[PDB]
Amino acid sequence: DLRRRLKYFFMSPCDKFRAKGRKPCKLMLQVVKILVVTVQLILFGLSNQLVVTFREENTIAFRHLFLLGYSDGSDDTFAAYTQEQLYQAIFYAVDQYLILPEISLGRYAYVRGGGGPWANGSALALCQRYYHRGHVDPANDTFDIDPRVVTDCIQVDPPDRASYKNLTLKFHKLINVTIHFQLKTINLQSLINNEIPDCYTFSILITFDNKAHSGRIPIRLETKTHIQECKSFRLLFDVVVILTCSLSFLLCARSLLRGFLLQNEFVVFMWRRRGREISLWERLEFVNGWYILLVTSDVLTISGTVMKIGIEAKNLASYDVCSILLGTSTLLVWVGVIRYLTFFHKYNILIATLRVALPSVMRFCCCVAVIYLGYCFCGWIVLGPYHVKFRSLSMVSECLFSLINGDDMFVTFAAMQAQQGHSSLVWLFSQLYLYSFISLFIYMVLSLFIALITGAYDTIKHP
Amino acid sequence: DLRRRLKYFFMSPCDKFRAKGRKPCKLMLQVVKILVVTVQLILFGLSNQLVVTFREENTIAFRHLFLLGYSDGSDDTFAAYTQEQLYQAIFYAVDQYLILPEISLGRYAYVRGGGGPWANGSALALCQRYYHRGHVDPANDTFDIDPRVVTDCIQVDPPDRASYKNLTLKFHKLINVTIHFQLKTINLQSLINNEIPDCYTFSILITFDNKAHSGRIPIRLETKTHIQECKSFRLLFDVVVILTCSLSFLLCARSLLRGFLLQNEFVVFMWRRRGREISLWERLEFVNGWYILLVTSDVLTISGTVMKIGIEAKNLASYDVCSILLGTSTLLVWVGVIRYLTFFHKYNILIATLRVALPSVMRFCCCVAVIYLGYCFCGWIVLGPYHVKFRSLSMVSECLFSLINGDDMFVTFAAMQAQQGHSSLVWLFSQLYLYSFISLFIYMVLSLFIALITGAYDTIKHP
Amino acid sequence: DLRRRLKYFFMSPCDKFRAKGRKPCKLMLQVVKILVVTVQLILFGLSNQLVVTFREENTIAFRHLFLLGYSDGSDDTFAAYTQEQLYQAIFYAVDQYLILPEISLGRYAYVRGGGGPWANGSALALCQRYYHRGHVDPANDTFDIDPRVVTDCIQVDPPDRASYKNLTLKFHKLINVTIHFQLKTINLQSLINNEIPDCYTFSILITFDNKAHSGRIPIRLETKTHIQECKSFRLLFDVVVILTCSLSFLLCARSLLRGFLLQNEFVVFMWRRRGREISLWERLEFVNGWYILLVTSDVLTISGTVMKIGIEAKNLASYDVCSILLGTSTLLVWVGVIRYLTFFHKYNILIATLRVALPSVMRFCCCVAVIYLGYCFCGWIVLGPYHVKFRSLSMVSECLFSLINGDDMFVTFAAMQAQQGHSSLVWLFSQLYLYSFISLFIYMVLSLFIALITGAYDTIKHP
Amino acid sequence: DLRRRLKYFFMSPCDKFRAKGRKPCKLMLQVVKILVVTVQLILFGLSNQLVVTFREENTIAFRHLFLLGYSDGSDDTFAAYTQEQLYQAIFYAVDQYLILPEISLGRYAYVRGGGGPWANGSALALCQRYYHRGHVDPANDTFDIDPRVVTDCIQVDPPDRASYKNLTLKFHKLINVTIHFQLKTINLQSLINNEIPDCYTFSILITFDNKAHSGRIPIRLETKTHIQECKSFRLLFDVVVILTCSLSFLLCARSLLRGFLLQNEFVVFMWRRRGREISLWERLEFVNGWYILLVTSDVLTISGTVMKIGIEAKNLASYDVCSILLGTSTLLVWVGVIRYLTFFHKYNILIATLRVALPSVMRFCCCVAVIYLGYCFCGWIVLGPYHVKFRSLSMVSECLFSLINGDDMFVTFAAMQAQQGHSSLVWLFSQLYLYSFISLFIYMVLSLFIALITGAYDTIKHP
Ligand SMILES: CCCCCCCC(=O)OC[C@H](COP(=O)(O)O[C@@H]1[C@H](O)[C@H](OP(=O)(O)O)[C@@H](O)[C@H](OP(=O)(O)O)[C@H]1O)OC(=O)CCCCCCC
Ligand SMILES: CCCCCCCC(=O)OC[C@H](COP(=O)(O)O[C@@H]1[C@H](O)[C@H](OP(=O)(O)O)[C@@H](O)[C@H](OP(=O)(O)O)[C@H]1O)OC(=O)CCCCCCC
Ligand SMILES: CCCCCCCC(=O)OC[C@H](COP(=O)(O)O[C@@H]1[C@H](O)[C@H](OP(=O)(O)O)[C@@H](O)[C@H](OP(=O)(O)O)[C@H]1O)OC(=O)CCCCCCC
Ligand SMILES: CCCCCCCC(=O)OC[C@H](COP(=O)(O)O[C@@H]1[C@H](O)[C@H](OP(=O)(O)O)[C@@H](O)[C@H](OP(=O)(O)O)[C@H]1O)OC(=O)CCCCCCC
Ligand code: NA
Repeated sequence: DLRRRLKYFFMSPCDKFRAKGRKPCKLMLQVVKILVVTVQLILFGLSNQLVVTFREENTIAFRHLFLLGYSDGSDDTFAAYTQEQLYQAIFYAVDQYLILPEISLGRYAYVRGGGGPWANGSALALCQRYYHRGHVDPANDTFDIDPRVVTDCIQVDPPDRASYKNLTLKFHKLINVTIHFQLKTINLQSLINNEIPDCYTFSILITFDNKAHSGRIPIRLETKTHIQECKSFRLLFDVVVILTCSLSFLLCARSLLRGFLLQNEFVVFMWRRRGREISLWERLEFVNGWYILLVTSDVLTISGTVMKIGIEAKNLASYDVCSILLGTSTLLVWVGVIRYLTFFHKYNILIATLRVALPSVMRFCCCVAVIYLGYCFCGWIVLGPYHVKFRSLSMVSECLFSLINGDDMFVTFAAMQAQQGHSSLVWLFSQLYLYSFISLFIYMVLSLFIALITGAYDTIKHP
Repeated sequence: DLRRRLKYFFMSPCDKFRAKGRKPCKLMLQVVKILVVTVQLILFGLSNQLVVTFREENTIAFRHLFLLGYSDGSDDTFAAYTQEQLYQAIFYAVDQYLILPEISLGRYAYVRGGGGPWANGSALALCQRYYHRGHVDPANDTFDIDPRVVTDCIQVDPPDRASYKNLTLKFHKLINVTIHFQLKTINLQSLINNEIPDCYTFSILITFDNKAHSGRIPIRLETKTHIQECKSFRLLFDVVVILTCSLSFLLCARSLLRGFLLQNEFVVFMWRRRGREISLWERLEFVNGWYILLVTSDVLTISGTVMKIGIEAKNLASYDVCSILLGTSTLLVWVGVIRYLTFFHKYNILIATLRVALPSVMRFCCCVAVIYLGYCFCGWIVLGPYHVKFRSLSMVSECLFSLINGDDMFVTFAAMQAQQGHSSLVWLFSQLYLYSFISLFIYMVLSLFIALITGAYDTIKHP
Repeated sequence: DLRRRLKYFFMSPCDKFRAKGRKPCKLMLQVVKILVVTVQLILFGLSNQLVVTFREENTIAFRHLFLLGYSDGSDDTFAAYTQEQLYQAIFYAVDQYLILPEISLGRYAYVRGGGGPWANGSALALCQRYYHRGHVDPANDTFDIDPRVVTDCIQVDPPDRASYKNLTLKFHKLINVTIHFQLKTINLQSLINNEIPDCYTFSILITFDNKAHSGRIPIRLETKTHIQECKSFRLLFDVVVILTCSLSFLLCARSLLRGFLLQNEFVVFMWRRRGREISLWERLEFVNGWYILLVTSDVLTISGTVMKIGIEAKNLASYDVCSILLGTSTLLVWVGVIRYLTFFHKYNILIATLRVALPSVMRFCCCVAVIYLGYCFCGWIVLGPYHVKFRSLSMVSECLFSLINGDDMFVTFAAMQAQQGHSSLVWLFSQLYLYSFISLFIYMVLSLFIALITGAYDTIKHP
Repeated sequence: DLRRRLKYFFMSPCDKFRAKGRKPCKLMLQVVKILVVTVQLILFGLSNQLVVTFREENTIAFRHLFLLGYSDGSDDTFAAYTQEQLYQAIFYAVDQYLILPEISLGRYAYVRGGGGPWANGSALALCQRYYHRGHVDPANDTFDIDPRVVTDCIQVDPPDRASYKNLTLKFHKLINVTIHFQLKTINLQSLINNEIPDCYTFSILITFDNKAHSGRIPIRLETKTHIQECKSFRLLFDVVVILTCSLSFLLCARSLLRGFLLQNEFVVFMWRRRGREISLWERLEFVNGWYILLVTSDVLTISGTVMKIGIEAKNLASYDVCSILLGTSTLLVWVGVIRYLTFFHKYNILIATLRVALPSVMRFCCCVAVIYLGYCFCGWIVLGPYHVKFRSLSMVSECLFSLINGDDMFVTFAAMQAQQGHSSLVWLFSQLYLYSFISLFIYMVLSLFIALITGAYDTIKHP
């Protein structure tokens, strides 16, 4: 019959080694795979840190080089408030760019024609943007305005080894002023540490932003980096990873196929021998959830590794996507180590406890999600005008979530004690709102989560 | 008889659909109502954020424009300490107001006659207030004083496209100096984003406050906003909300009436058939608590929505009350989603667990409230002189409440280690006070809350 | 016999009202007493806040008036590092004192002869203190030194409606420089708010401290206040409190005596009727622990109230002791409200749960106190040189106690990541030290506290 | 037979005192030993604090004396950004060194020939280090470079009671600039407090670090201290400690030997009388784990104390190792006090509860360590570029560990809300990453730890 077949299936790997003495091949390939993807990620991260620090250190210098009166820590507050401050900040940036070779501590080269589209072959583009028609007159509430954006650009060229000073800003109708230029530098560390060619190109954008027309013009400096090569093992290790995961993917895929076949042969044997019905869940047991994790992580590592090879050779620069693919795959393979612990009864007791408590925990989350959401909306609408932590809905969730886990509680209460939301009614509401939310979720909801787990443990211990 | 009537009543909605096949009308109207009030609140909040940011950004600029030597972050500390500092801060504010057109980055218009009652048609009123008779002489402890407040006001008028410099302050008897004026601006974003007429009027009040007569005169700037129109779907959606909640209110009210009638017919059927007694609680079961929530939230949304329509058209400006009405209603409708989960046994187990634990939790709160209050009073009286967190009773409660939830613990201990309350006895007391309070409430009181919930869960699981 | 007597004793007050119909007199006097001592403390605290704020606001002004280059927030860091900085800071303080009338915003009077013992009738005493013999020579490690302190004082007198500039500091042997003077002011708020005579005298002490001889001389300013009267209900309420607590003390004392007598009559009735033995505990049951609390709090309120009357009339100024006496008494009377809840079975279940868990919790505290202490000593000795939070033993306990309650964890880890304790070995140790301590105490010790309480609850529920 | 022997063995000490009336000698020596090692550590720590504060206070002064424009709190940010700033910072340090006698508040002596190896008999060595061949040209990506480090040093000699101003820095190829010199001072406090000879020598190193070649040159000042003697009970107490621990080591070692012998005599008595098998664990019971702790701590105290004697006499200066040896020994002896509590049944219930829960807790830690590690790697790779808390793997673990214990949660969420990781995809990932991690570990993993302990308690209570 097949009971012998279905007996081998659904058996422990240790037992499987006594019947037919099949060598453990997936088990040893999984342990190899955990080691290579983990080392690959560590190598990726170590080199990515070096690039991040170089880009960040240079951007700090640009702020000190080009932003008038700039000090560390005043990035969100850095702003101009008068017409002359705005003029002085703009002229300082351009003035500092023109003497950059003789003042800067880094070796920055002018990138001819780096001012962007607005530049006519110039290396620095000083643009001001305003509406076609402002005609703003608060004196009699008259607002003849044509929202069409008119860009007025000035071309500045670097000295070989001043029209911009004649800049008039249309303050009443102004939208923003931008300074665009590029600077080329060489990452010296690379030429000594790994003898790697690394010519960075920095696209500096200094924005004097008046889109809010609120009398306050924030000033920020931003950089984009283009890493080229100034005119191995890592690649070999990357191919090794792709092979190890590709081999793992096939064997796991093969095992999954065997389950689907065995499931098919069973659905009819019971529908003939007994004519008995089989539900969709009854067939899930033929599905190995761990193997689903393994192939899912194989796909992420191969797909993530392919993009990483492009990044290493200077062709992709899609760090965000590659890092997420490799990070999530690495998380999955380490999680997959739980499967090995399920082969031991003492460890399986704990893992099984979480498995049987998980449906109750998920159900309780839906029950309390609606209470949580109601508080989020209530707090955002009421406390948003007054509380720095309730400004956006996503910020409200982060605040409330931290509160129920006992973090940042007093500062939340202190913010509402400072000016009281400029209202006794609002201050009184914040008291009921925060006291009831924290009391409910910590003393009752959190206590129920403990009970669900303890109940699951009790049943696993005492079947 | 009526057992058939009372059987339909107290039945699940799913069962109700088999008997008489009554369409679920309240159930579908509740789900519609959850969607419209939630979207209405989100729309209210998104637009309220835009107004709040514009008002806040302008107020920051006014502080930089009018407050001498002002820097961000020094709002609570901003103060003058000498006679010449006070003079320089006052003259700077008035001097900056008179050149505002040619220095400011925003477009601010002078509001003629905006100085308030003290102004005689002037746009800026510089007032100093002092007692009628000061005669303060600490040299021989003589205090001839007439507390009557004498307001001395100076009229300043803006330049068309200096008497204030001749200001003498009666320092010995001074109460405060205030500068009042108004500035009119137009929210440009509105004319481009939603083509909405929005002429703001800012009432700026700069206070040099000496009511404490402590040698330190704090300086603050405050603004009041009057949003008018410079010379739709939102309203249609608001009527839709009022109709949806009004329809929900009637049906829920009707259902509530049916319960009261059925309760009346039962009180006498059992008092005739059996002559048996019925207690007040026995009649509560005819009361649907969920329907009480529904009509309560209907009233809040309609009442809140009516005020919101006034705000949208520039007639009310009662944001605080409207936001609380809409916030609390929205919280209630999302909470009301719990009722739907009670129709499923697996979810009902969790909801029922909290319901049966709730009386024990409430009783334990009263038991521990008196211990908590005793600590609050003890800490305020003893540590109030020395600890920044124990200054007021409401502040003490916020500090202690955060402590028992494991927040801001070390800073509380650090404050008392800095100067030790300038007393070994006080420092020693703070140690016993804080160590005993945290140990008692975390290790015993909090552990009891867990036990009450676990006991409630045990009984629901094992009846 | 006496079983009727011992039956009335050990009965509930409600039952006591049916037998002999004795009016509840202590019960109503306790509720009255809770109300009067709580209101008395609130009145004490409200007025104490006003004095504290006035003293603090004046001290801030003195720092701005007399400390060269002083800014808020730099109190612990304020120091001089060169000989000329020290000279400039000293001369600034004296220079500012001599023009105080014409620059200050408060009304400060010179107190003739206020310079202290060092002053010879002068209002300001500028003292420098140095060793008799310094002869410090690090060039050849020679240290001829006579530790006798020689005080060199200079007398400065205020202008009627400069020898100090000729000051030479013996830097090599210097200990400190102090400036002593007094300033008299009148709390104007008092003469308007409560028409109360309040002439403050401020003893200002500015210390330039070189006792560490470390090249850094910290500078601090301190004030002592002497509140006199410049030339009611509160007192009546204070007598009411003393009477209410004195009446409560007698009745509780009387009840306690009745217990001791009844205990005596029982010890021999059982030693005659049965000749049976009675242990010391068996006689404790005749002791009413609540009455012990009541008389203990009566003594604190009367003793605390007596001192408060002296403070109110300007004769004591012992705020610390009075506040502790009134704070601790008030805590006790609110705690005593628990007794009333023990008369109700539902509430008594919770209170009894904590009572029966309390011995196990106390025993577990002794078990874990020795582990806790071992960590405190280990951390102080090892991490004290490197970590700002491990500088003193009391600071270490505050740090560790906050850690196990989930507070200030990341900053503790961050401090050791900054410079790594300037040692890999020390950094590695800090990792094991902190990870093992937090893991042990949160996951095991804290989990046991929950178990002890849950076990106590289980036995109370299921006897 | 031996059952009488094995009966004395494995008996309580109290019982042991009735059989043969053997005086408790180890028990009284352990209590003595706890007292002496604890007092020894406190004495070590108190004196070590004094040295640490003196070294730290002097280093702060050096920063104010030698670092141009230095202010407290700007140690990590202190940096130069232009060629002239770097020149001014270097010349200021050397200029301030040459006038140190007449400006400093401490008594610092020049150490002739203290400039280090680079110095040719000079007291201050100003060195600049650069590559042999820079030839950096970002204009056409040309990088002819010879990484050989060339040190160019300038000799500066102090005035007896300027070639450095002629310094040209090779900015394009520069690695760092260092200033080395030594200053000798005498700890005056020592000559007055303990009449102790203490001549400190400070090796000051000021580094202008350009190894990153990022346009930003951080500036830091570091000191090394050499404490000699300028030309008792503590030592006697140290010998007392060594004797007490040496005596304890022998007796504990003797007792351990008795167990091994008794184990040997038993292995064969049961293998003859019964011929029964004995497993390795069955023989562990003859091992007294407490005695293992005692001898282990004896070794640490003696070894730690020996090094401390060298430090006290000015010969070792290995504070880190000595402090760890004495700290860990002291922790062990206080932990060993648990053994005494195990002799009492009420206390033993608690200690035994933790002992029987410990294997389950350790197993659960391995189960959750792999999930924890997967999150650590995922977060470091993805959030490392964007989040200040995810920069290194050890930092990630500290962040995640604090999160699950409810600390620093909101700031972690806030950092990702600031710039959103400059990517919606990254921001969305951070939401799933943090919400799932905190929810999983707090609501499930932490709840299981409580269950394991409660289950262990239940079995101890109810065998
Ligand atoms: C195009 C697709 C072709 C795929 C063909 C793959 C065929 C193939 O090799 O499987 C046999 C073993 C796999 O070894 P391995 O995966 O370790 O062992 C298998 C598992 O034990 C599986 O149970 P679970 O995984 O627990 O559900 C069991 O049912 C399989 O069939 P059985 O019990 O009747 O024996 C075993 O063969 O092979 C190797 O040991 C690696 C050799 C390199 C494989 C890659 C060669 C390209
Ligand atoms: C001035 C006051 C007049 C109020 C008159 C209202 C009369 C009216 O319509 O109710 C019937 C249904 C309500 O539909 P709906 O509320 O969904 O259904 C009712 C509920 O099931 C109720 O039980 P619970 O709510 O669970 O306690 C049940 O006892 C009612 O009586 P029954 O079992 O004998 O049938 C049902 O009619 O109506 C509509 O489906 C919407 C039509 C628009 C209603 C607004 C018309 C203006
Ligand atoms: C110098 C010392 C003299 C002290 C003399 C005090 C004598 C005195 O009055 O007690 C009777 C009641 C007290 O009233 P009150 O304390 O409320 O009632 C007593 C308690 O119920 C007590 O039980 P517990 O407290 O529960 O242990 C009970 O054993 C006493 O004796 P009994 O059952 O045989 O009746 C009762 O008299 O009195 C007043 O109702 C206030 C009148 C003002 C008392 C102050 C007068 C100066
Ligand atoms: C070179 C090595 C020589 C080591 C020789 C040491 C021999 C020696 O003294 O032990 C006897 C007692 C120890 O006293 P003490 O350690 O308190 O008592 C022992 C313990 O009770 C031990 O049980 P546990 O520790 O519970 O496992 C027990 O089996 C021993 O043998 P017994 O039951 O047959 O009597 C007892 O003698 O001695 C002193 O009371 C201190 C005198 C100073 C010892 C240092 C002298 C240099
Ligand atoms: Na916390």
